[PDB]
Amino acid sequence: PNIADKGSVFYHFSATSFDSVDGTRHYRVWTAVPNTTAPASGYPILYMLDGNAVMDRLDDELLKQLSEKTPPVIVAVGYQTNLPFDLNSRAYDYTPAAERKSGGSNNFRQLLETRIAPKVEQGLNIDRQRRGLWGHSYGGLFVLDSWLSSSYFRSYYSASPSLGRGYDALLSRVTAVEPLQFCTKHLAIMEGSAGVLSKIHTTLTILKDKGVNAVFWDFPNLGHGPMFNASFRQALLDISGE
Repeated sequence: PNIADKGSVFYHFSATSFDSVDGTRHYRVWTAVPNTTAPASGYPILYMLDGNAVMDRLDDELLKQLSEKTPPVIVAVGYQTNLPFDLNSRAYDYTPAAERKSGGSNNFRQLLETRIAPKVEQGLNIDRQRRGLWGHSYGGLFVLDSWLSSSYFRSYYSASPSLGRGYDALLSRVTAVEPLQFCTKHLAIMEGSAGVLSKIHTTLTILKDKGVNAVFWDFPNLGHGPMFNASFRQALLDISGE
């Protein structure tokens, strides 16, 4: 989150604090607002997990590029720490309850949607109809879990969801959704690395078949690591109208 301390000509920042209900997890949320005027409808907005990591890698070339179209307000939900990732915190907040401590997705969603989001969009013109959610790895699983129950977000970017570790059933739950309340919902799964492809292919096949607006972003041979950057930058690019 140095570009926040540093400062950009394309965006201006502000940091704020939050705590989990159990009081053992502490959050640091950075809100980045474009320095360019917001469209009539308002700035689109993207809430992003692993906030410290996103903020530490956010560069101006990207900010400039987003400014070429409709730059979004960026909400990097991180943790009060000096490292880019809080392995224990995220390991709990991002994993689905349905399927070390895990399964705190619902409570983290509660915190996110009824406390953080309401507070950070305050005094800002946001196209609330253009809200997006992005997550990678465990964060990826949280987006899927959110897609399944939230009506708060419109665009959902699940990147490299680590379902192959006690969460394989989440994909199953996702491809199982009732056609009714999901027909129009957006869902973009992002992968790279290199039958995971087949499962994703099939998933999107069944979802599109149900009438769901599911899409696949492929980044051939990109490791799990490089996928963090690729997906978080492309999602921003996408939400900005690329």
